[PDB]
Order: sequence, then C-alpha cells, then structure tokens
Amino acid sequence: SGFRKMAFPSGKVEGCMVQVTCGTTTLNGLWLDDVVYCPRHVICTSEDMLNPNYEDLLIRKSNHNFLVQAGNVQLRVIGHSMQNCVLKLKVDTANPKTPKYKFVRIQPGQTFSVLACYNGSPSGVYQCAMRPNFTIKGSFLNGSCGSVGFNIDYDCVSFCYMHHMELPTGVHAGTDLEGNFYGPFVDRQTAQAAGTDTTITVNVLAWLYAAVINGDRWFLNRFTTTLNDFNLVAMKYNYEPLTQDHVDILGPLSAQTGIAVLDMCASLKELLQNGMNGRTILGSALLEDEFTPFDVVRQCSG
Amino acid sequence: SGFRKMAFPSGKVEGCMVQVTCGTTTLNGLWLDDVVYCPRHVICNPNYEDLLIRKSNHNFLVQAGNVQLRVIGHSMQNCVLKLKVDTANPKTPKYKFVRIQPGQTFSVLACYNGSPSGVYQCAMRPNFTIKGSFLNGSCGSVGFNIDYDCVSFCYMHHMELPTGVHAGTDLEGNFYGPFVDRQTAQAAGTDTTITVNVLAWLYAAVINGDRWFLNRFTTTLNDFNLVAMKYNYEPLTQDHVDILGPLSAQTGIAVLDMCASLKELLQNGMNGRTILGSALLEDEFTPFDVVRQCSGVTF
Ligand SMILES: C[C@@H]1CCN(S(=O)(=O)N2Cc3ccc(Cl)cc3[C@H](C(=O)Nc3cncc4ccccc34)C2)C1
Ligand SMILES: C[C@@H]1CCN(S(=O)(=O)N2Cc3ccc(Cl)cc3[C@H](C(=O)Nc3cncc4ccccc34)C2)C1
Ligand SMILES: [Cl-]
Repeated sequence: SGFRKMAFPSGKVEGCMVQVTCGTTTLNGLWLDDVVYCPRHVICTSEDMLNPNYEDLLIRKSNHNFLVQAGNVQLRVIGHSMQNCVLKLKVDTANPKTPKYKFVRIQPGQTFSVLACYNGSPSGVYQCAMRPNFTIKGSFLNGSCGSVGFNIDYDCVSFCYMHHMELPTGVHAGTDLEGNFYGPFVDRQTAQAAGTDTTITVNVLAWLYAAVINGDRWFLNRFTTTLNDFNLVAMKYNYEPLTQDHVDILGPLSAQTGIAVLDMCASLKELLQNGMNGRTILGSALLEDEFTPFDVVRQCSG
Repeated sequence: SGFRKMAFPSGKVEGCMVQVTCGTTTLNGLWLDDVVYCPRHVICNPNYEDLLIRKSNHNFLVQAGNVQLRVIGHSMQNCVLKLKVDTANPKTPKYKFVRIQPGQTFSVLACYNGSPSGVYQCAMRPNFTIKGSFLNGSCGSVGFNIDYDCVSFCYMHHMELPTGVHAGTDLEGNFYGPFVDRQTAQAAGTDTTITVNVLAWLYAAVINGDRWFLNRFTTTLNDFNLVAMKYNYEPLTQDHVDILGPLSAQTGIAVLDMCASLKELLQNGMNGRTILGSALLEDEFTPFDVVRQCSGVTF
C-alpha cells in the first residue's frame, strides 16, 4: 500500500557524471564509453548567448581547451564534435562504470528521473514529467546544466533528457541525448517563453485508477460519457485532449479495476466540476498528472 | 528555480542491497563489510530466541546480484538479524547507523528480491510511522541520509499497518514507535503536522517567488502554539525558532512573522490559491532540506 512519486535508483547514472570546463564556464557532462556528452553552450560567454554562432566558436577551440574531470581524475580530450545542441568530447579513457544504455526521445506526458548535479557531483534525484508545452517543472540552480533525465526499466538506462536552460517562468528546457530540443526552444538568450501549459489527462486518469487499486472509490459516479463529450468538457479546464490511443493504453487498468475508461472519464468530469470538497485522493488535494499508466502498473502491482 | 521532493542519490546504498531467504520467506538485506543486516522476522506470537536456535548458517541463503554469499555466523540485536558472511562487501561506503527523531526526513531505496526498484523521500511522522510506498517483499528496504561522503542509515522497513502506513526500526533493531514485529492488533496513533517543516516550506515558497500568504502581522510563540494545538499541529519550540534563523535572515521575514502567516492559512484556508503547486500545507521538508535544495549541496 501507499503511493509515492518514485524515482529510479540513480546509481547507474552517478557513475557517469563528470565536470566539463571551457574557459570560465563549468557545467555537467555524461561520460559513456569514451565520449562525454554536454550542452554545447559550455563554449559560450554570457555575451555570446544573445546570438551565438556555435560553428564559429567551436572552430576556434582545440581538444586541450576542454577540461574534463571525473571525481579527482582529469580525463584527456582527444577529439570533439557537435551534434545539434550537444557537444561530444572524445576522451582517452572509456568509463569503466558505463551501464547498459540507450538514448530515447520521449513524448509529452512521459515521466523520468532527474539526477540534479553541480560541478560533476550529484546532489539529488527527483521524478518529473515532460509537460505538454515541452518544458519540465524541475528544481535546478545555476551550474545544473548538463544534468540528465532517465528511466531504468530492467537493467538498461534510457537517457531521455539533458538540461540546458531555465525559462522566465522558472520552468526548464533541454534536449534529448542527440541534442534536439524538446519544444520550440533554442540554446540562445532570446525572448522565448513557455506556451500555455495543460494537464496530462491520460496521467490523471491513471492516478484515479491507482486510487481505486489502493481502495478509494468516493469520486466514482453512475455515469458514463462519450469520448467527444469528455474532450469538450476537459478542454474547458485546460486538460489535454484524450485520444483513442490513451483509451487503449488505459485498458489494463480498466480491466484490473472493472471500471471502463469512459466511466473513469465521467468521474474526472465530475471532479473538475465539484472539486474535492475537503477530501484528498492518495494524499493529494489536486488532481495529479505526473504518473503515467505504465508508472501506475509498475508501482501498484510490481 | 523549482521545488521538488528530492531524495539523496541512492548509488552508495544500491551497492549494499542483497536478497535474504530463510525457508519460504524472502526479503532484503544490507551488506556492510562482512555482515548482512535484515529484519529478524525472516526466521518466522514468535519466540525469536527459540526460532533462531533451530537454524544453522546454511539455512540462510544470501544472494548479491548473481553471486551466493556463504553465511558463517548469525546473531540477533533487538529486531535485526546480523548474518556474518565470508566476503566483505567491496562496495561498502563510509557509513554510520543513526537513530532519527520524528519530523526528520530521509530517502528510502525500495527493493524486492535484493534488487532496488525505486527511491523516494519521506519523513518520520510524529506518530513514528512513515507514509511509504511498499508491497510484499519490500521488508529490509532501508532509509538513509548522506552528509559529505558518509551514508547515515536510519531506517529498516519491517511491516505495514492496517491504514496503509509503515513501521520499522533503526539499524540497531529498535522500533520507531510502540510497534512490535508480529501479526498482532496494531494501529498508528493519531498523527499531527510537523510545524517546523511547514514553516520551512513556507520560507522555500518565498525564496521561489510566492508571497501571497505573507502579512504585516506577528505573533508570540505561546499564542501561535495555542492556535497550533487546535489544528493538530506539533508544538513549535524555541529550538525550532533557532533552526529557522538562517531562512528568516535570507528572506527578511521573522519566524514569528511567518507563524502569523501560517495562523491565517490554518484559520482561513488557501482560498483557491496554491503554494509551490500544492493546495495542502507540506510538512515533509525540514529547514535543512530547504537550505540544501536552495543551495545545491553535492555528494
Ligand atoms: C533564470 C536565469 C535568467 C538568465 N539566465 S542565466 O543564468 O543568465 N543563463 C542564460 C542561459 C541562456 C540560454 C541557455 Cl541554453 C542557458 C542559459 C543558462 C541557464 O539558463 N542556466 C540555468 C539552468 N537551470 C537553472 C538555472 C537557475 C538559475 C540560473 C541559471 C540556470 C545561463 C537564467
Ligand atoms: C498489510 C498486510 C496485512 C497482513 N500483513 S502480511 O502481509 O500478512 N504480513 C504479516 C506481518 C506481520 C509482522 C511483521 Cl513485522 C511483518 C509482516 C509482513 C508485512 O507487514 N509486510 C509488508 C510490508 N510492507 C508492505 C506490505 C504490503 C502488502 C503486504 C505486506 C507488506 C507480512 C501485512
Ligand atoms: Cl515517450
């Protein structure tokens, strides 16, 4: 029993965190085999950030301009290349602690663990989600750039996020491990702002199924709804549209609890209308959207 | 910016998790140097001295990854079984066994069959239970804090109570709370809110740019405690006020000034507003957790 926002054990990722320094800038790198991956803005000054020409700034650098530190050991840089918004530093030592891994690009609504680091040293681990507006509501300070997001289903670490920047509203933007940004963001200090955020509907529904599994049914009603009527209502509360794919994905939880997806949708419709009236659901007074259908099955069942 | 329920990096603890089997019961063990620590109920009104005397070393099957550790001795300390093994754990970190007080927080590495599955942050409730997330097979999972490079082990999971909350011991086998390790009628006492922790989280909200709850008012410590007793909040002591000093100086809001804001939130609610994305007053961040997360302390 119990339901917690649970992160993956961070050990496999801790053994990859290094510090990368170029001139006055110091940030985090991910050391996998003989390559260190880090945000390409490590080659920029604060001035450069307005309109940086990364190809021009990079061509002026040599291998010895990049200082890479793994614990108390300096790694030697023997090559460098840029792939989108990530700098790849070839080093002379393969990481002996390299876990089994994959680089995966996630979609909005997907969750992952973040190992927040400063000066190549891990300070904490937390669970979060890729928001529909492609930002993440993280907890990051100056120097956290290069911290990574991941999942560890089985013994394979799937790296899905690398931290690059903090937006004006305090939310965060970054790339997959191939350097492609999530969202319409650029690694440039420009007037860019997060789009209006919405609630991840399929995730709230999954969390309502988690409450049922844990013994809570107070929010259920005798009603059902069509998918289209549900979407017309949910859109008015800034909820993401629920697609047929979402309904399919919720099938296992629907079968385990005996509550049809569209009957759970009717309960969500009523919660949006009435609020909770002094009650909580799994210890929360708000509708939680940072647990996917997959996370619910993983935690409530094993 | 941002404020998350953050756990310590679990790596130093992952390298210590093993699977312990005795007969039909399988649970988790903590392998430090040449000893494996685990709940004594793995041998299971039980007379533990009588159940233990009937066991030999080879009755305990200890597995570290894909390797079997041979048990060469066994002894009991309170509600923890200590299994002497032939091999010292080469991944043993620098560590201490510490007993925590209610209100203190820690990270839990939840394991099943000696394999870590997740990490989460939680607090020792004033009623000595923890609101964790555990299933059958989670027994022996541990709670810890990291200070510098030293892992301070403070909790070992033993059981779930009827309300879905959890009970366990420190690493010396002494239970937190009036609980015993057996199938008997047990229940968590009436819980209270950790006041010093809510105040710390209110200081964290001010640091992150949320000030709607601040007011021009102050209060005496005694008047605040009279209001706190009415709302099932733990009494705030002068020690709590001292501990909140750094956060008070960083934000320019006196502790009793922040107490007056808390008094108003308890008496009137949040009125459709949230604080750090929460419609409830959060009490599982200590003053030290707030300073550490708003400063970036690394391990
Ligand atoms: C919120 C401030 C406002 C201006 N900057 S900054 O620190 O000068 N800045 C600009 C900038 C622009 C583009 C890119 Cl790709 C990176 C960056 C850097 C950045 O975003 N780094 C940070 C990443 N995460 C949390 C941060 C928290 C507090 C500071 C900085 C953080 C540096 C951010
Ligand atoms: C809540 C159930 C009700 C009955 N039992 S049990 O599973 O039969 N049971 C008896 C028992 C008695 C004394 C001690 Cl010290 C430990 C235990 C065990 C226990 O508490 N283990 C669990 C620990 N955490 C989460 C668990 C989740 C689901 C099952 C079990 C869990 C097993 C607990
Ligand atoms: Cl995805």
